[PDB]
Amino acid sequence: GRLIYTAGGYFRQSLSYLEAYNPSNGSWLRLADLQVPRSGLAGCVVGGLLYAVGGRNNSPDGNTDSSALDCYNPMTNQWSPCASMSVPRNRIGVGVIDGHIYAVGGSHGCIHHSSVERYEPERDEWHLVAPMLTRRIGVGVAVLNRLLYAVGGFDGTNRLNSAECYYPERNEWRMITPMNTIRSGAGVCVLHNCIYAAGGYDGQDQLNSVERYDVETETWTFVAPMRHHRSALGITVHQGKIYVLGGYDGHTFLDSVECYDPDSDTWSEVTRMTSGRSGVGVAVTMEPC
Ligand SMILES: O=C(O)c1cnn(-c2ccccc2)c1C1CC1
Repeated sequence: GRLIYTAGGYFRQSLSYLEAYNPSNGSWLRLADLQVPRSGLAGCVVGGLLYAVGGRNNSPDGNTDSSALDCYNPMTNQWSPCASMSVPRNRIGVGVIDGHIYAVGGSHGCIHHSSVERYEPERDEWHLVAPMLTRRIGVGVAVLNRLLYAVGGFDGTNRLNSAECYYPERNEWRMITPMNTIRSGAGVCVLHNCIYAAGGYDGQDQLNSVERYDVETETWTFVAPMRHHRSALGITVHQGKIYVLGGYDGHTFLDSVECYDPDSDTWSEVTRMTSGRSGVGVAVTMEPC
């Protein structure tokens, strides 16, 4: 697409912001608020529509985990409700395969989900699939070669360096090589043939380290670290580069947006969000009207 969309997030309370960043010219646009404030959600794009999935409304009025799926049409600049998931999923991960959205893990109160469900836009309907082998909240999710990966997170008792892979034609989950680092609330994405895991929380510290999984060799290798330690960051890929957005560094809710160039193995700061925040959902699609 053309723009990096950031939805929701958290600073003092859950937020309703939708804003879109244009890497070509450095500009930010403020777009139509989410109907319901939510942090800990995930964003993804199917057929040019942007989707916001799950999360939680942390508010003075109270705290409500979200089963919601909402859809934003850049042409109209309007949000519409879509079918809700079977269960609320705060701190969810999502991935898209063959036009279908997979919702993975997340929490509902003290329940840490291993369950997974799949949305079909053509029918506006969700169906459960096989659960992960591990309960995971704050899980990173990415798709590569039409396989779905769940990376890290928190199972209820321990933060995790473990990861696993879902094979749709077999409806089966299998463990892959674990990361070299425990990461909960990291940013996970795909670039070229590798699954990237940036930042997160290892139980004691927010991380600036980044590592990547080569599906051919099944090994994790560290690359250059981010300039800022971050957990609960947003992440996405745009024209061959990874962008990380916001997060919490142990002291400040970050407005920093960093960009990773894999040919030079360097990060640089490319812009700042209009306000520091963590727990955003991020995806890339066309510019609005
Ligand atoms: O502390 C954890 O283990 C954990 C689990 N999920 N998330 C999270 C993930 C996304 C958004 C907000 C929070 C966290 C904290 C960010 C570290």
